[PDB]
Amino acid sequence: AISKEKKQEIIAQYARKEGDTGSPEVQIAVLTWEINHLNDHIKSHKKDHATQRGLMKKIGHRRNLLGYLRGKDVQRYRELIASLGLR
RNA sequence: UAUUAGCUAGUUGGUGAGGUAAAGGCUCACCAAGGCGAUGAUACAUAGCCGACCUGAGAGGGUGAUCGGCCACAUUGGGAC
RNA sequence: UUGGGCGUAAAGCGAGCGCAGGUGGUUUAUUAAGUCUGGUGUAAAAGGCAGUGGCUCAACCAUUGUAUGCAUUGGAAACUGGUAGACUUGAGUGCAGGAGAGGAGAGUGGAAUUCCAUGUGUAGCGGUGAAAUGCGUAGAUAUAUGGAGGAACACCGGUGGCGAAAGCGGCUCUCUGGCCUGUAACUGACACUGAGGCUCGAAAGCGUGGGGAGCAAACAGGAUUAGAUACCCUGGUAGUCCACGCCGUAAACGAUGAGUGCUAGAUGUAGGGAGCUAUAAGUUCUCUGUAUCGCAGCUAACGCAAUAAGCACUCCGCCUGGG
RNA sequence: GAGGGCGCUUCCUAAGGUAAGACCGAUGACUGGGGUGAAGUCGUAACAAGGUAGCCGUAUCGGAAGGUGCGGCUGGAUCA
RNA sequence: AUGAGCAGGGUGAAGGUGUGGUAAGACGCACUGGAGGCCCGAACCAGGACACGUUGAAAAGUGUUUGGAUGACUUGUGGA
RNA sequence: GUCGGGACCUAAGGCGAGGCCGAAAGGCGUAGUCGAUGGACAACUGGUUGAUAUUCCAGUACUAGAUAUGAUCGUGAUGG
RNA sequence: AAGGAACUCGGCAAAAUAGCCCCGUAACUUCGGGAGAAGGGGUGCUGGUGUAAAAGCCAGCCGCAGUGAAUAGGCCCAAGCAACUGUUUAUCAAAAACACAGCUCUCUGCUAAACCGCAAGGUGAUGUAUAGGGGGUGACGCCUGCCCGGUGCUGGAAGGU
Repeated sequence: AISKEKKQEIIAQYARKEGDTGSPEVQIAVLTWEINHLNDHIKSHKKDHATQRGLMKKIGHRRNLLGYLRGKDVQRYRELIASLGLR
């Protein structure tokens, strides 16, 4: 939910490999971006429950995200806790 | 039986001592606060248990009679030599 | 379990998440955990499969063996598990496309209803099978206009789309998910689920505060007939609408859970991808969609059948004769 | 003198009382529902488009079958 | 209108804060924290009951209990 | 002188020329005027009688003014 | 004494309990409370040791009695009424009476309505319909049914008066 400049910008900073636009770190970038760039829209009127279900499937995408980058990979996130540092 | 949820106070660890045939809160003193439990702990009903044995082709269901083993008991309850 | 069913006969939660828990694309090697082999424990027994003798032979007893996760320990890498390892070839993320009643707010426009005055004229209108209901001569409806307000937005509109469904259609903005077509650019299995817990959610109604056209529970009046507390008519309260909280129950439906694999075809329609048919035309493949017939399969039958009631497996759930 | 029973208090302490429950049974004036039997009486519904097709969840009015309304589906018709 | 007060002691909210709590809130327990027609209870202000007295100490009491006791309190002052 | 008041201000209020209305008396009321329970401000220790003490006096003040005395342009309002 | 409420219309008065600490605490609940529920225990002194910041320990000494006296709740069950706190006849009566938030209706667009005064003037209130005035009822929960004949009120005007 962002333009191509901040899209490819946040790929550019928050990518750990050039061209790795499907990195788990870039899943953190766009997904962990639009959690708080999702909160703007839930606070927009607090009514769009379909977007609340988007938050459900994207919280779950964060669940597979760091459930996997803690799940099979471990230490490339253990060095990278301070990406945002959940929980 | 979860229409059997939260439960547990010596409770759970540590130290000491008494005991014992012996480690052992086995007890008791003192100092620590844990621990269990919604993947069934406690509370209530019910039960002597097992080898075995009747039936079911077997899977099993069902029983514990009589026999043998263990356990428990000795009008009731509790101590202790 | 062996050795069920769930479309209608009893049954799929009312739908979503993403907690445990369950299940695992391919491959390299280890591991032997489980898995198979050998040694070890095994009922004192009594008991079975046999034999012996015998109260004769009987029945059964006495005997004799046989038959056993009762156990622990060497091997097996073929599977799973684990351990390290690799690839994408599932998933998702990239770059291009579009699409829609997807949601949520912020506004706007017209028709139409009813009402305020209103031209100027006379009993009208109502309704049915008809009228009483009634209103209306205080002279109006109807017709001339302007105003007011709420509601909803005919062809658009469709087996159309989107949304998990519930549902969503005047128009315009705001920020807003979700797919599909292509794509390996990239992660390298991140997958599927889903008890628990959580969220959403018809329809009414309930709370507070508004808005109050038309409609209509409650009730009244008039037919109705034996009777009418009903169908009809005249009305007409709650309520319908707006912000703002709740119930959590609907034929929830398709009385057909979720994931993915397989495959006769005749067939709809979307919107892409590609060709395509060229001096403008019009065809073929591909994907998700949603029908209709019907191969196989299929059931008690009815029927289903590519968006299987056919053939499989993982997550769940239900179901046990009736009241 | 030690030690010794008795001398000698305490500890735990069996039973009995206390209080404030909880559980579970029995029990109970009257009373709510349900089933059974009569074949009284009320009624037209539900069954055919079963006489207003319904069937749900819900609000609300009936002696009662039931009605009115919100919305939904054929397990519905003449065929719309 | 201006002033005066109304000993003490509990109670414990809200509020706030911080960590386990959470995507994030709701939650957990601390910490403040006292608001409160809160409570008890002094002064103070009443008068519920009871006894005494009632030609009474008294033209309305005493004595013992009783209530409120930070309020709609009590009440000075000076006014209408 | 210093304590309380007045010679300061002012609430609540009262009186109220003007003015308003009203048989009259009156009652209202602008300016203004008073009106403390309020707000303005210097003195406090010791002794002292039969009795007065912050008042009499020892010690220290301070406030305000006066006339006596090198200013210097300064004061600076009812206004702000 | 012994006995208890048998007295009485009535445990009326007296009695008895209460302090502080520490346990523990049913019912319903509007979830705060109830509740100090109840019921229970302790409470003196001596030396220690730990109490000074600080109880508890140990032993003993004692005691009829250990907040040695004073001072300081009787409790429980249930029902009706009223919610409550407040206020209430001083020279009788404190309550179920009043009041109260609450809820309801109605009236008033402003030199308000309403009210006081002959008026003037002023309140209402330097108020503007969430305010002001009147009427009902008195939290919270459920609910408020029917009847416009009559009365009153409102509104309308055809005619009578």
